[PDB]
Amino acid sequence: RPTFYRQELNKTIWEVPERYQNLSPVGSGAYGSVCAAFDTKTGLRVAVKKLSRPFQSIIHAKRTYRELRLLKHMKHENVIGLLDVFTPARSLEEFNDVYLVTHLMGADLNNIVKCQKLTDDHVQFLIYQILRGLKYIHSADIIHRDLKPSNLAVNEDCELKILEMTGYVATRWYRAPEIMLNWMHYNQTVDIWSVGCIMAELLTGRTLFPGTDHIDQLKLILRLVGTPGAELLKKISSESARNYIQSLTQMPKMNFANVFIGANPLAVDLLEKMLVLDSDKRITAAQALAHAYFAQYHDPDDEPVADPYDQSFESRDLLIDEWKSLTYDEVISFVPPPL
Ligand SMILES: CN(C)c1cc(-c2ccncc2)c(-c2ccccc2)nn1
Ligand SMILES: Fc1ccc(-c2n[nH]cc2-c2ccncc2)cc1
Ligand SMILES: [Zn+2]
Repeated sequence: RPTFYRQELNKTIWEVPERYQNLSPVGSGAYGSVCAAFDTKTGLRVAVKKLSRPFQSIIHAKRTYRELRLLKHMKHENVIGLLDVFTPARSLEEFNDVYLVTHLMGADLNNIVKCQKLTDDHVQFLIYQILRGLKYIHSADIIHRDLKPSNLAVNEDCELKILEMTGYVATRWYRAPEIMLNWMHYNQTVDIWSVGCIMAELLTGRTLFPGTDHIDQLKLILRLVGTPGAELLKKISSESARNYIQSLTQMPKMNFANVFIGANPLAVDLLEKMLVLDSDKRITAAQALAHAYFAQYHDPDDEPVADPYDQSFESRDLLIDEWKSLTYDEVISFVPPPL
């Protein structure tokens, strides 16, 4: 066991091992507080996230276990991975706080899209890295469900990695329409829709669907992609949604070459395959990587898939003490990756 030292940053106390020095607050939120630090053992700049109230509720305890299980499993250049995980507690009885450590990423895609207008070559590299990480995530039968610019970390090298009422976001401009319709059988291609919205934002500099609420969000989406056709209509079970979409004003599918003027016709062709209403016909991450848009980056031998990921815990109804004990087991059993 290492030696821990204590200090108070902002209004939160931090008890981290001695190997992490020069702790500096970089961000905060519902998830928890993140501090930049220097790791003296490896010489790397790392990010240390202290989870907030990790076991205040069953929702918190299970989400703490889920995040730790996910981060321990992701080993991919374009997905955030665990360099270390620790707790200052010496036993299960005192187990109260959880700290996670990864490589320090300086900014996100929002701090880049607003500060500059990305060239087409930068859009290719950034979207390729997202899809390369999405193929890995999706190969483990994992759906991100919340892909957005603020969840995409980027450093100076333009290297990219994918990252109750608390943390409520009113409208998600990047959410697939099938989720906005509260469809329960949405698939992995909900993430591909978000990539299309992100890629459109990088090409134009504007939010593609900046809706004000869930109803306004659907109206903005339907104005571009058109109202559902007959094949899609046959798949809507909720009469409330089927009658709503039929009662609405019939909008035709717009010409994407007219919407995204001056853009690379290869990029427009990809956007047409990503921003498809019917999720059955949406391009997948693996298919998108082979698109001619990424001809200079695509390498079929260098786009790996993930090891099988056991999600059986997601259907379990355990107690807070059980999720807590399961999380403690994952903390101790953690082995770091080779330097
Ligand atoms: C919600 N959000 C923006 C983030 C950012 C980061 C982050 C990652 C890398 N560098 C800087 C910040 C983290 C994080 C996750 C695990 C360990 C440490 C930090 N979690 N959430
Ligand atoms: F307006 C829309 C927006 C999205 C969809 C949709 N695309 N893929 C699946 C669905 C869907 C939505 C609701 N219920 C079943 C299926 C259908 C109509
Ligand atoms: Zn909560």
